[PDB]
Amino acid sequence: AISIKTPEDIEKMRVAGRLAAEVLEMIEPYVKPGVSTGELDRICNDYIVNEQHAVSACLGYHGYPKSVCISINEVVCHGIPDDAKLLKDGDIVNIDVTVIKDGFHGDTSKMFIVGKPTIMGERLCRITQESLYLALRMVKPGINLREIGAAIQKFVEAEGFSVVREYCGHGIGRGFHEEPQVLHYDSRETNVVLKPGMTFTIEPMVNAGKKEIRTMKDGWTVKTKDRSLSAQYEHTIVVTDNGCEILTLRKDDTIPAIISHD
Ligand SMILES: O=C(O)c1ccc(-c2ccccc2OC(F)(F)F)o1
Ligand SMILES: [Mn+2]
Ligand SMILES: [Mn+2]
Ligand code: NA
Repeated sequence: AISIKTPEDIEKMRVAGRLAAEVLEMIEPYVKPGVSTGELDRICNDYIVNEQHAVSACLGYHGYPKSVCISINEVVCHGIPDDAKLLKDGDIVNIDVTVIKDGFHGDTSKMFIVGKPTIMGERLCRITQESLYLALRMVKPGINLREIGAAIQKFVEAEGFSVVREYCGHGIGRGFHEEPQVLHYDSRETNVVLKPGMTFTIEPMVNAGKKEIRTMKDGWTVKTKDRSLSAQYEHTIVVTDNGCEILTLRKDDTIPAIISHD
C-alpha cells in the first residue's frame, strides 16, 4: 500500500522539504570554479546540523560516506564529494540533498552551471528541469504514474536525449525510500493511481547521449557509458485533492508551489 500522510505528517514534510530546499539555496554562492566537491559537502553538512538542527539522511545510508551527493558532467548520480575534485568553468553539477527533521524526509536536487555556461550544458539542464515541471503539472488524484513516466520520456527523447532506467522517484516520509516507485519512462509494469495525501519524489536523470550507464570501482559513482553529459532535478511533493504542492520549492524555481487543477 501507499502511505497516505495525515495533515500533521504533511506539515512535518513541509518543514523537512523546506530545509532540504534551503540547503540548495545556501550552497549556491559556493558553487564556483576552483572549489572542491569535498568542501561543498562539509559546508552543506555543517549547515544542516548546526543551523537547521537536522541530519543528512544520506550520510551512512546503505553505507554512503558523505552528507550529500555531488555529480559532475558525465557522472549520472551518487557522485562522492572529494577534496581533490575541483569544479571548473563550463561544468554542470548536481547537488542532491536529503534531510531528516522531526522524523520526516525532504529530498531535492538541482543543477548548477559553473563559470561560463556552454549552450549544450545549459540546454540539457533546462530540458531536464522542464521534464520535471511537465510531470509536476500532471500530478492529481486519479492519474496513473505510468502516464507521467510516459510524458517525461516522450518530452526528453523528443529533444534527442535519453532517460536513465536504473533509477526512479519514490514514495517518501518517515522512510527515505518508500513505495511507490516513480519511473520516468513508460513501463508495462507501472500501475499506480494517485490518491490525495501521497508524498513522493519525481527526479528524472537525463543523458545527452545514450541511456546506458556504468558504475565505477568505488561502489557508488555512476557515469554514462558513452561518457555524455547527464543532468537531474528533483522535488518532493504531496498530492492534494485537485493536484499537488511542491514541498521543496526554491526561490529560483520557475513554477508555483501549489499547482491546482480546479
Ligand atoms: O534522491 C534519491 O532518492 C537518492 C540519492 C541517492 C540515493 C541513494 C540510494 C541508494 C543508496 C545510496 C544513495 O545515496 C545516498 F546514500 F546518498 F542517499 O537515493
Ligand atoms: Mn535526492
Ligand atoms: Mn529521491
Ligand atoms: Na552529470
